[PDB]
Amino acid sequence: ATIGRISTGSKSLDKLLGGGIETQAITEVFGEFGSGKTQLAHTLAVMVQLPPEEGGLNGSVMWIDTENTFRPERIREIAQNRGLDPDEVLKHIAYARAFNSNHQMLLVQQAEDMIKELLNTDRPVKLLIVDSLTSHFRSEYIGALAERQQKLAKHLADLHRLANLYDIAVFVTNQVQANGGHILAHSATLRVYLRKGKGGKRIARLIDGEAVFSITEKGIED
Repeated sequence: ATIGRISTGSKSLDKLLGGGIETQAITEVFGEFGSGKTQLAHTLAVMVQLPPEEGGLNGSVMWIDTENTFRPERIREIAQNRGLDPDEVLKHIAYARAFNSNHQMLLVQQAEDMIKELLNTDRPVKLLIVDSLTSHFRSEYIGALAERQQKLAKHLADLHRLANLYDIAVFVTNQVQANGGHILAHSATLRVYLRKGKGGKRIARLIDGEAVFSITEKGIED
């Protein structure tokens, strides 16, 4: 399959990303608590449902939530302010809460079943969100880094396989700050560092220019 792009809703961030986040790729966004990672996830879950002329892929979404941070009312607000019907947008997001890291891993295997079911339809899965990817692994393996890395490596391998095999954009969030957190090393296809700037701005940088955007009723925008 060709590489699809999902617009982030911000022209600045899209330019930094060459058009948007890619299918057949894992995009890892990392940064401190409150940097806007979950807002970017919510925005992408709407944007992917637009037609390609507006930066979407007419896609369905699967969301794996580990911190109870998914907000249907926020999806509704973004959808309404992106010219979509909020009920339809929400119906096309399959939502699952991961109880722990082992359940999180099983949920990725379960996601493959729905991906297969929708593959030949007009609304195939095009976006798989894991928010937060690392939180359960970090809390379950305090003092056992070597074992955390083994499990994380398998989980990321599962996600890579789905992205490539089914032409999906995988979008993962990772909290990293002074008092805790670790970037996923070189495992992601693309690493994006997100941070707060002066005046409510959010700033994004690729981690081997900067994009600037705001969090608004449209999700994010320049």
